[PDB]
Amino acid sequence: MVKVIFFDLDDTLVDTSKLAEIARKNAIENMIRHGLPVDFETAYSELIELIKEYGSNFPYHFDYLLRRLDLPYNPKWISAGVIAYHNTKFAYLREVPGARKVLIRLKELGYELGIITDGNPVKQWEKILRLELDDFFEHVIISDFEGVKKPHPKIFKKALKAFNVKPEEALMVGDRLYSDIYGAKRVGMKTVWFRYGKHSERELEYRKYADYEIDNLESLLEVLARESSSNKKVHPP
Amino acid sequence: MVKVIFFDLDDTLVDTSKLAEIARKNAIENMIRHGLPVDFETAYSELIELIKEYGSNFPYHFDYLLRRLDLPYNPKWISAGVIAYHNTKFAYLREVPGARKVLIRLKELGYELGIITDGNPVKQWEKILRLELDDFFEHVIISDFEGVKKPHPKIFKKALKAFNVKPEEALMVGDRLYSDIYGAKRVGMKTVWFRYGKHSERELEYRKYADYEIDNLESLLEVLARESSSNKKVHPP
Repeated sequence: MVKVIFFDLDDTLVDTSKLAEIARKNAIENMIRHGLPVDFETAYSELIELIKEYGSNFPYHFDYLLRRLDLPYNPKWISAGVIAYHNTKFAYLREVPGARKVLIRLKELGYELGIITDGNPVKQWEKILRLELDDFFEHVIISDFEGVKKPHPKIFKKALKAFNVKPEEALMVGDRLYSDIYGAKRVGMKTVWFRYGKHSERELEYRKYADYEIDNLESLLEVLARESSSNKKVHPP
Repeated sequence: MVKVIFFDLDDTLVDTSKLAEIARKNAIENMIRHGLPVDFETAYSELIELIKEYGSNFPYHFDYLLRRLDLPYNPKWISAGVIAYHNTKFAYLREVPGARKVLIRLKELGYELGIITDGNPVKQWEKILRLELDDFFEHVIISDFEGVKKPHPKIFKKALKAFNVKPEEALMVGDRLYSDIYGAKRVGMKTVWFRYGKHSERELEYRKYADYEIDNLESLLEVLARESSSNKKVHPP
């Protein structure tokens, strides 16, 4: 008996990865527009390699890109990249196609909704408030408050307790088979894998933990309607 | 004709990983000594999991450990961990066994020595100065200045240029088959893999790039003496 539907935030409700990609491309293009003496293909390829070598959250990608290209520190070029990166984030932040329409319909149907995500609480809430997703959700469960990262069972159990619902009365929708799907199924929740983006072979080994698979968020409505034989019921282990 | 010998810093000349392990264990033990209501085995296991979930350089491991254990923020326990962690680093920073004796002998024999490493320049130099390794090396090549990470060829080529030596006139000694060995061999240097610590199957696929393998730093002297048929010579591609 599904009463609560939980969603991951990034790449399920919000188009985070795609936005990041476009922001990075625009950053390089703006650096070039302002003088960076390198072609886009070369500069962007090096940025990607730099990101894989130094990490996604390294604070000096643009400064190090200049070092990598044997160019002297140039605050003009670096600022050009930062400006374009931020401008992109400000202008294109958006929901994954169909997300809002689906949320509105779920509320119209009477489901209670929640979010289960990882990351800095303020940053995650910024996405929620900027996209006006706030009153769609009764609770926003963030793993960092609990000192764990999904798929750790602690955060999923906390989500269930917040809504005071049994595992089988909850359904998790997420794009990541390991962190979202396996995590929710391990504690007894129903699961819907949103096949969005690319997945590694290791991640795909967790595909069995998904009760349903959808390529479009709209299809979630079909799944829930089908779940009209209830979930399974009381019974056993 | 080996004229220059290059060394990686961490886990080749300096016992970095082992020191970090002991520092982490001591941090947990000190937290417990000051009240942390958890047994060492449990607390340390969670710390390790926390490190794998949040990263080696996350600045709030101890704060998040409390969150993970459902304990209220306690600055006393956190400070106890920080104190023990730093005390350990201060008291036990040391060379990998045999490193200094080998460096002294290499200088006595007439080799020019250099370091090729990754990381924040100031932090790497702190290890060098604290262990009084300074005048053993003519040049300390740090990848971050070049905006790349080993095994990128750029940093190895820079090292060769600094010493104005041909690739075959240089030999690289390092514990990592991918970042140290493959990196040096790719540009033409002679290589000695120091089998220290654990190595993954993927790393082991680069074992062919090592000309020699040693389990003790002292054995490097034997390798160099053997290299008494020169390296190979002028010749071809």
